[PDB]
Amino acid sequence: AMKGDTKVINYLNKLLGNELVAINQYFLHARMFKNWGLKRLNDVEFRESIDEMKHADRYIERILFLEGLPNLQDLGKLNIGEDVEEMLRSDLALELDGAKNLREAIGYADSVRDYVSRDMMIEILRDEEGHIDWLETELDLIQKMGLQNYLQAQIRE
Amino acid sequence: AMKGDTKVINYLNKLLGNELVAINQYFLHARMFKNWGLKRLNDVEFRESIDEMKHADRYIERILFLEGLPNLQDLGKLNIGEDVEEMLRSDLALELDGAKNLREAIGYADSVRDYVSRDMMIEILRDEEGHIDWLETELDLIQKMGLQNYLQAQIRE
Repeated sequence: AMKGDTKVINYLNKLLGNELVAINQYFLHARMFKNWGLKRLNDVEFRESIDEMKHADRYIERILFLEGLPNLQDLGKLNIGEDVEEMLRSDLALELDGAKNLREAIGYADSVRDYVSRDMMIEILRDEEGHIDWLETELDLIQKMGLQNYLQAQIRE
Repeated sequence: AMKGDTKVINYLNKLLGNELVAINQYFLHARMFKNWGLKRLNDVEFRESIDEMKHADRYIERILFLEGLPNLQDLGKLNIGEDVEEMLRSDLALELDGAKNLREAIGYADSVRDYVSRDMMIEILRDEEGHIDWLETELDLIQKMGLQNYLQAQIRE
């Protein structure tokens, strides 16, 4: 029960939009990875899709508590990618943009004394930094090994 | 193991796009309905979101069997709606457009002898016609009763 800040609700709606795109893209990627027998990549991206659902659930709760409603910006084109490196690099691009939006919203919420929205978003950001770190590390390995040597190292004994 | 028809894969990718939008929109709607204490509407839309996930899983399997990859058209703006009638009417709009695309793809797949893709899509269409019928029936009741009388009839004894 409270009427929240207009711009904070706007940020929460932009962020919930990001979650929906990420849930969609990790879903598709996970399934492609499983098809190619890349078990680890499927397991982690499927796991992080669950994190993203949780984030979207938190955003929706908060928007509704602030007496707003879910209302979304255009969610755009998903750049799925055609090979494993392109897939991961496109996930990293979403995550980096999403983290930038989240830091902007944290700063703003903090500035106008919406500390509960701020703190929710801080917890979500810690999760997103984990999502970024995984992707960066895997893409670093693809650079060091070469893509095909990297894919071969995914094959289980 | 087979290289499928280019246009059939294109249809499967357009249809998988529709599933992703529908999964997103039913997700958000379900949560809004639950917040307003509309248990039946939440339960059914949450249930149909599961059907849509299954449809997207079938599309992805088939695209990958046909040696294609998931590759998506712009998924656009979700028109969430601001009241229950607008929400349902926007779901109906997605469903009607999605069914039109599916009948087009069925006709095409049939015409070029891709009977396995055709038959998969026929099963999905039967599900979509059930999704349409629910929405139509509820919107008919909102017209007959008036929205507020309809919402009041959702309140459980």
